[PDB]
Amino acid sequence: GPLGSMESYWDCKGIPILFRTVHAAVELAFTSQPGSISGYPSICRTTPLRTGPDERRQFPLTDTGARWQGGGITYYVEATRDKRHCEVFGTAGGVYKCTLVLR
Repeated sequence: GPLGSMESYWDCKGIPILFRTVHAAVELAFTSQPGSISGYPSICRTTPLRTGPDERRQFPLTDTGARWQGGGITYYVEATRDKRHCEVFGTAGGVYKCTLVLR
């Protein structure tokens, strides 16, 4: 394939979740009605902000770059529409925040 250096990614217990994957998942989350993609996206309303509503959606991610196809959930993103908030989590062993590795 084409030569490329590593892009920014989230390290989820050793598995890299690429920025392009996360971006695509947020785009799908915000172009899909809540719950419609096999239960997702869901709405995170648990962090009211001093600046008012800023709708945050939760949506599954995959390690493959393929869009999630409705099955198990090992990784997920919580983000606003323009990704100004964007965090990635895993579920293995209990929910944990993945580590952003900037490249």
